Amino acid sequence: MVLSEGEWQLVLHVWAKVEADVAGHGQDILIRLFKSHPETLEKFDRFKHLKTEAEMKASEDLKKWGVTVLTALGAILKKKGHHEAELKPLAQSHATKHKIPIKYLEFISEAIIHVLHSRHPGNFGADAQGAMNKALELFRKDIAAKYKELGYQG
Ligand code: HEM
Repeated sequence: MVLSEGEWQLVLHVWAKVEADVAGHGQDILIRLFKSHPETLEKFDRFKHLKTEAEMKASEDLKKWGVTVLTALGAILKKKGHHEAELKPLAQSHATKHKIPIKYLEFISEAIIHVLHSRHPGNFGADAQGAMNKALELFRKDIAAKYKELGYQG
């Protein structure tokens, strides 16, 4: 839960690359999530009728939601762990409305790592991977704690 300064800078350095193309990274990540863990697709009534990869690729709406998701994540990462304010609304909606278990957040964490490797063969190596994994694990543990604070089991 306590990352080094150097680890946070690895996280934010690669995130700067994500921010050069938020929608593309976002679409890539959701497509990867749905492919690797198809049960997650059922959480999205708006996407569950995209039945092939050609269909997912062509979904402009999916790109837009990629932006929605990554924009929230980016703001969280930039807080370097001091993300209580950002987690409040997100835990509320994800615990009580969307009903996303923490395990699904582990699934999307894996998709994020995968896409960062795919998109950044030059500057997302072992150290950057380790750092990003720590940052995403912190997010998951803290949001799990917030679910519980709200009275919910993630
Ligand atoms: C990094 C992890 C995630 C972030 C930062 C994130 C962020 C967001 C944001 C900002 C919204 C819109 C505002 C809101 O309702 O809170 C949203 C909506 C939503 N999210 Fe998440 N999300 C994440 C992971 C997931 C995962 C893994 C799933 C399902 C497997 C999921 C399911 C949904 C659904 C179903 C909605 C509403 C979609 C709709 O209204 O059509 N989220 N998310």
